[PDB]
Amino acid sequence: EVITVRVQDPRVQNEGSWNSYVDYKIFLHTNSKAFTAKTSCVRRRYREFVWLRKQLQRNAGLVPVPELPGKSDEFIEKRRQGLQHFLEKVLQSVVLLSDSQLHLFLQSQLSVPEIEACVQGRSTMTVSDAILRYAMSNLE
Amino acid sequence: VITVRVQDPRVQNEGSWNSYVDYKIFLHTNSKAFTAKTSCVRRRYREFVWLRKQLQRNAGLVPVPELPGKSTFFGTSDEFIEKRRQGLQHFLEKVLQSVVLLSDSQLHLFLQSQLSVPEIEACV
Repeated sequence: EVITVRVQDPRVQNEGSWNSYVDYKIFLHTNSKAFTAKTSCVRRRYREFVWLRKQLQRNAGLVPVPELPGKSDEFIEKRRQGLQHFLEKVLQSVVLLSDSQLHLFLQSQLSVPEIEACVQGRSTMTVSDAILRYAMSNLE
Repeated sequence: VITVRVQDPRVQNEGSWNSYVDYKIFLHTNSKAFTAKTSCVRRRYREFVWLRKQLQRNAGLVPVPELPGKSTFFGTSDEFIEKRRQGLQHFLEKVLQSVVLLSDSQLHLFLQSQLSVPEIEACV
């Protein structure tokens, strides 16, 4: 199985107005049975990556999570490479690769809050066949 | 081409009385203009029950696929969840092939909005 991730095409959304910001296109080309989309295209702010790293650190327990680049056109390009490097490294850690929140971040044009939603409460397997039976009987 | 999978059953509100199970609906489409459109929403079974009744109203005389009830089932818990999960996916797969049902706005909100049922009844 082969996974390719490039971070291309930096663009300034909302030119000149105060909520001006830069997002980056994340092109994920896979043929891996781990992922769903075999080519995928999503735009992500830097602040979204900052969230993603904090989220990877929770689920990864004690597995090291690659660093992000801290702190125009030259800086944008330095960060662009840094973001690509970060994802390249993340996709090589098999534990991190299995994070559902990462899978939604990379493939899914969901917001961060929408990803935090699509992931809630324990699965119906990682729970006592008693809590699951209590769940199954609910009402109006 | 439109693809729908119903995956990742989960228990929201573990142990407390308003404990319940919802299912992730992954709707993956492509126009050849773009690359891949996705979409991810969690839905209770009772939400599907509503959706079917709503599809039947607007569909006039077009047959609406069946949902999985509780029938002759001897299995484990985890087994029932998985039987229902397939049943729900089957139901949506069938619904998405009926061109009339596919054009229901309430279905489009159910599959692609993170709106409540009452919020969908409002938006319409």
